[PDB]
Amino acid sequence: MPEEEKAARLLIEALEKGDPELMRKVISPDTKMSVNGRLFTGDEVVEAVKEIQKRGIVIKLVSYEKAGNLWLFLVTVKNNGQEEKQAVAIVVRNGRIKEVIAMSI
Amino acid sequence: MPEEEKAARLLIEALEKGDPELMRKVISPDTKMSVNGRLFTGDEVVEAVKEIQKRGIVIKLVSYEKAGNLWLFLVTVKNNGQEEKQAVAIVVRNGRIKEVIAMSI
Repeated sequence: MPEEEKAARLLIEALEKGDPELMRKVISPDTKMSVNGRLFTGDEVVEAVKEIQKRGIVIKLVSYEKAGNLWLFLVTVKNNGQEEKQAVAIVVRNGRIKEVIAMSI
Repeated sequence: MPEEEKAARLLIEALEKGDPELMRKVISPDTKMSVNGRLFTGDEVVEAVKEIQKRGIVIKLVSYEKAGNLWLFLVTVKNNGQEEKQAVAIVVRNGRIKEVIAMSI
């Protein structure tokens, strides 16, 4: 399995399990994440994952695509009968994620 | 207006107007684009834009977000009463687009 696929898999697993220690394996101190325009940098990203789990938010992968270093995922996000889809784009370089955007659909 | 914003604007305008000559201003010969997993490279990307216009497909921007070099757009895509949303992710570096993914929602 190529390094880029391992990193994408771990990112998804970190979101699906709300696992900050998995998130730490794939990000770097200058990773940027935008969630509907709210910006998180570095360790803020890890803390945002911890809040997924604390809030009981359930994330599941629907589908994905890839073009070079860019990946795009469709996920469902559920919080007690509230449910939406999000598009999550990532840039993976050498097994680490530099940039993440999540947008609600 | 920063170069990254000019490039994003032109990409959207190329899609909204189905204008291959605008697309040529923002891509490079090794630009990769995936449309639901169908891969286009370089001039194939330009030809794909020409087909938008030939087919009478109407694309409109709904919203967008940005994180560093990564942009994510939500667009509507309409073909005679058939309508869907697509998420379109791009990586912009120095005013040119390297990678594009479009996924139907």
